[PDB]
Amino acid sequence: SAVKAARYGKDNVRVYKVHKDEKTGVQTVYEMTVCVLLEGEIETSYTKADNSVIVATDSIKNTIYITAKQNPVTPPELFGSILGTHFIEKYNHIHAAHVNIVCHRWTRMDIDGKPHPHSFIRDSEEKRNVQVDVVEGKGIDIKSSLSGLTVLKSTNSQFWGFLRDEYTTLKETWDRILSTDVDATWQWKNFSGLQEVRSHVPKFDATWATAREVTLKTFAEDNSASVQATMYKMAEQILARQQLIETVEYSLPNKHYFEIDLSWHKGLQNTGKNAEVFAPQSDPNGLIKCTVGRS
Amino acid sequence: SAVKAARYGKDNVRVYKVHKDEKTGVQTVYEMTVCVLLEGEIETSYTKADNSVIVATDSIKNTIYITAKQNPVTPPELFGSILGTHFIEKYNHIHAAHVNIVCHRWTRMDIDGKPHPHSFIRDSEEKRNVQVDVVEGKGIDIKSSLSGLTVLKSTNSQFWGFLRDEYTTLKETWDRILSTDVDATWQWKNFSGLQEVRSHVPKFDATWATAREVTLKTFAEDNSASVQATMYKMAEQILARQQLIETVEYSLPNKHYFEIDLSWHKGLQNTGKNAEVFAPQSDPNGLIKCTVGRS
Amino acid sequence: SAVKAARYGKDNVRVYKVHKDEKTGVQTVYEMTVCVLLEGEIETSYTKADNSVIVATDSIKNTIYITAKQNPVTPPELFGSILGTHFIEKYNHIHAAHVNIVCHRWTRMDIDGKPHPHSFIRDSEEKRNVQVDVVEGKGIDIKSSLSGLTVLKSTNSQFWGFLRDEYTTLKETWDRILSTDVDATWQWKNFSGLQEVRSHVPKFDATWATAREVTLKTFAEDNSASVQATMYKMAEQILARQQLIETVEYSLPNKHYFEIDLSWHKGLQNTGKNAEVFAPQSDPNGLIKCTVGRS
Amino acid sequence: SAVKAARYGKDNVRVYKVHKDEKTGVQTVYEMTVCVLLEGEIETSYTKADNSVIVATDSIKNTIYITAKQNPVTPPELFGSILGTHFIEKYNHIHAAHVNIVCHRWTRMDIDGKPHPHSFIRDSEEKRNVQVDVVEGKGIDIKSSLSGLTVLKSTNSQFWGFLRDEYTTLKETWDRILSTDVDATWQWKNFSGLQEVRSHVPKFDATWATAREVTLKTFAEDNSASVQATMYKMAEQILARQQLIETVEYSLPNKHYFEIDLSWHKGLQNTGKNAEVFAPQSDPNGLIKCTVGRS
Ligand SMILES: O=c1[nH]c(=O)c2nn[nH]c2[nH]1
Ligand SMILES: O=c1[nH]c(=O)c2nn[nH]c2[nH]1
Ligand SMILES: O=c1[nH]c(=O)c2nn[nH]c2[nH]1
Ligand SMILES: O=c1[nH]c(=O)c2nn[nH]c2[nH]1
Ligand code: NA
Ligand code: NA
Ligand code: NA
Ligand code: NA
Ligand SMILES: [Xe]
Ligand SMILES: [Xe]
Ligand SMILES: [Xe]
Ligand SMILES: [Xe]
Repeated sequence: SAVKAARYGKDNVRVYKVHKDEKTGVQTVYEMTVCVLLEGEIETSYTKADNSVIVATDSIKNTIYITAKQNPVTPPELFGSILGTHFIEKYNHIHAAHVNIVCHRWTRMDIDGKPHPHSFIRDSEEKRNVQVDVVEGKGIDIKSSLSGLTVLKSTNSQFWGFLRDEYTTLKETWDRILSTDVDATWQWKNFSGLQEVRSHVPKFDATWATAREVTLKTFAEDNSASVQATMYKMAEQILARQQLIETVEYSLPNKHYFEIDLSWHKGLQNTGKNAEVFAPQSDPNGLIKCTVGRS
Repeated sequence: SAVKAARYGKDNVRVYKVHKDEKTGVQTVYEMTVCVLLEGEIETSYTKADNSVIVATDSIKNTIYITAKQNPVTPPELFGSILGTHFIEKYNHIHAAHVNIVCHRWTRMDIDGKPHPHSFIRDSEEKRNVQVDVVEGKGIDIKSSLSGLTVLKSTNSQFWGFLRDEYTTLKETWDRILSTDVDATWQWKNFSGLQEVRSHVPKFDATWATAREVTLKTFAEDNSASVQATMYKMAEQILARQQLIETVEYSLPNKHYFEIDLSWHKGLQNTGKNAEVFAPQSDPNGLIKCTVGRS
Repeated sequence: SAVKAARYGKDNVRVYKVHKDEKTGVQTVYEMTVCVLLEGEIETSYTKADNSVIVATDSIKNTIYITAKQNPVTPPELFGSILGTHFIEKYNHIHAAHVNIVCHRWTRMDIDGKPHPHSFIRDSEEKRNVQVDVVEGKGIDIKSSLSGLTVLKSTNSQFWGFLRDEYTTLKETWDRILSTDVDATWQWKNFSGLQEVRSHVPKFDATWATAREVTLKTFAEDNSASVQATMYKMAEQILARQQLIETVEYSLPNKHYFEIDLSWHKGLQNTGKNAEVFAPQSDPNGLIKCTVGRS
Repeated sequence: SAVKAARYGKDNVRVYKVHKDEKTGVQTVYEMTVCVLLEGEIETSYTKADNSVIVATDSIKNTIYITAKQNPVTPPELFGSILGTHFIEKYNHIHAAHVNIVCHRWTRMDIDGKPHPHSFIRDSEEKRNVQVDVVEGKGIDIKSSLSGLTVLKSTNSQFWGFLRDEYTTLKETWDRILSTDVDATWQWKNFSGLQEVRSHVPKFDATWATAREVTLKTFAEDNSASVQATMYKMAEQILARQQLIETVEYSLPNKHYFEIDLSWHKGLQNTGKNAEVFAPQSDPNGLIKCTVGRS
């Protein structure tokens, strides 16, 4: 037997950082969960019990804290690139670093109409994420994403004209509820290294904001012919607005809300145009994916 | 042996309702999870296999949907009271109904600065809840709550002057992070029945809003001497602003963020006044409770 | 306003302990999660910011580890009693301690048919729990429980003869699937103090084993007329076999498995006597409770 | 823009099936959660709102139930292959089916030392899984796995001789606790189609059993030099015992249990050879992966 692939590291490293403005007194907090896995010339730790090639996972944990102390942690694309570059430069035998970062929301509180200098609220479970792969001699590949953005519209969604055969019971509809949890990922052009990532820093937050804005507006305004058709429209617009993105991927559950026929009870009318009370379904759910690129 | 207490019913009944304004075209959605347990002269279903006394739990589920179709579902204190009253009036042998309702957030989206007529976002996992106990001959007892409101402040929290003995290692502090998930419950004066609950309908939403507002402002503005001291201040203000509340209860975790000493690494300074990077602790946590009433 | 009730402490304290037999070389592990909340003359910490009355929650955490180092941790009823007694005896102003313990399964592995001296498997998510309330001058109240015991039987469950009215759609049945997660609690006679708890130590493990055995046998063998009827039979037998128990409480979900009519597809027969494929329902579920005592 | 990849289908489809032996009266249950995603000539549903190419996800759900009614559901490798083959054969424009199946444990109860004909217990959260990719013209690729197998050993694990630099604080150790949740995957040789999968049916259950047995024995018996070294030994043995497997992959968290220094309290000795009470750490954790193949 032989080792065909191997990677190892530390997962679920929770990190908080505060910035304190000396002048204004305003404080800003960042909280993330970080995972770092390394690859390189480490096969002998598996095959011969040779621990001399292992950077201990505890040391990786230490490095994440030290790196956060010495560098900005925002935007996460930059922090991930700094952290990954560290490992491949510091250790001769380590040739790839894979860094995943989940950013948690701490939104500044408004009290009596003005922003508070040091108080924050978790205003949603929505996350902003990055996956950064730093590979020696091949640059830095970055995928940025948002996830856990849960939306619903109560009308202006249709679903008709689908294939019907002996396996089909679903009725065509011209008015249904549409609800999903949005997972959207944009993949950047390969960067040659840390200098190039630094040159594009302002684009990272701006592109996240654009992706979020396009997602929400398109969902609200599209008279949706299907999940497939609406998600394509979102991805098209994101690629149009940021030339440094190569592909956009959406993965969307279709979270079903079923009509409840109540006619059995005193002829009560609760279906079609009369539908007011619905039963949300926990499972099963549709799952619709697409990756859109440039032609 | 004898049956000392018994209750039974349906849990985890998910309900959605939409209201459609005919004039304006604006739609508003409500989504809840409902649990209803009944008590009464039902002992023989346990002791003698006598099912004739059982309102089937499936029928309770049907009743929740029918009741939601025929009545407003907001404020939840009113809906819960209507639903509980139904069971005790409809069935001679059922003498108590216990209704719990969890309300999920569907907040109207703003698109290009204006509110969308039919699109919504789950803008937080914070819940608004009610527990309603309808007991034949003893009226209606209502506890209203908010939960899952997660906050953090980065300074203006202290903790010093506590008992020190041979079990104490904790250092006194004049500046720490304070973070919690707020669970706050206000218990109303007993109501004689459904007419009295209806007479107070406008107070329910207003009191929820006040409780939320007082919680957030007090947390942001109090230079906190302890969790105990700050939570007392919140409860005091709520009782002062709504005379129909008899007690307020808070249950608050103290979610710890620990300093990380980095001095072992090149004399790096990251503690006390120099602390920038912290390690959030998933467990254990402090848990602090108090019920405040009128003197 | 006035403090009507208050308690505070540490939650989610994870503890592991190992015992190493010097002779045989056999090791045995225990893992628990512990919560301790105290009550007493502590109102001034809430009302006047007087921290001098507070045993810091960090110190409570320290005490749990020290107590586990110096005492046996099994049976959990004994460990909880020792831990609660400590707080009320050590601190003059603390008059009640409330200790909850969840025990996690680490079952010894059999390798090649024999028991391994030091290797363990989490063979189920089933828990054994205790709640111990130690109140100065009023002794020690102990409730022991098992929870998270998930079972299913595929036949020998019936449900017919229930109340039918204009809210009823459910069909009577003489053969259905029955599945539940068992939560069973037995409450001991009040003990005068730690000496009395020590005198009954052998009864604690034996009663847990009996409760488990009666639950499983009754479920497997009863041709069930309803959840209500079967659970009563379980509780009756437990009270009969241990005179030091005053009450038994069961709380049982009815986790539904629905028939799927497939007749629309080529006349396929999948209902009644022909039912083979079912759809498990995640929600809603029945919830059935009963507390049985001595007559 | 252009569609670069697309797949869609139904997730979280819960299925139960019962087999009833007419002679013996013995019943056997199977419960699974199934996900099916399709690929093919479906781009126009995204780009032109052309629903004529869409097999509705509701119809996929129907097909899973029908297929389970007409075919055996065990071993899951066979059921997944039948289900995937159906879609590519039935629909001309669908060219790939991806089927994931999670099998839940329903273990037959022993009552009074003998096996019960119709009663079952969920004896662990451990799962048996399959991923089956059926691609038109390229056969059937099957990855089988077990997951959620949680183990701990209290001694006979070491970790010393690792790289030490200015980022290292971890002390070398010759005796520590080792605990993990095992995720192991074995990938089969490509099969030409359903006839070939049928020819190997007996190997599927036997190989799962072997993989489980090797995992448990190796973990219990290896005086572990590192997670890396022990996991390699497991994978080596599995490949040796089943020639139809091409690769084995393990993904293993290192779930840390930390010593607690209690010397601050009355010189209490709880570290090194005196360590009895430990603090399990919820996070962070090591994460160690390896894919082993044939040389
Ligand atoms: O938008 C949808 N796309 C689909 O593929 C589908 N299948 N059922 N409902 C559906 N809705
Ligand atoms: O506010 C606090 N109250 C307490 O009781 C406590 N114990 N440790 N830290 C603490 N903080
Ligand atoms: O055992 C049962 N008890 C009940 O009260 C009930 N209601 N629906 N199905 C039921 N089954
Ligand atoms: O087995 C281990 N492998 C590792 O890479 C490691 N790092 N810290 N502890 C460890 N244990
Ligand atoms: Na390198
Ligand atoms: Na009544
Ligand atoms: Na005392
Ligand atoms: Na095809
Ligand atoms: Xe969508
Ligand atoms: Xe607080
Ligand atoms: Xe039961
Ligand atoms: Xe391992």
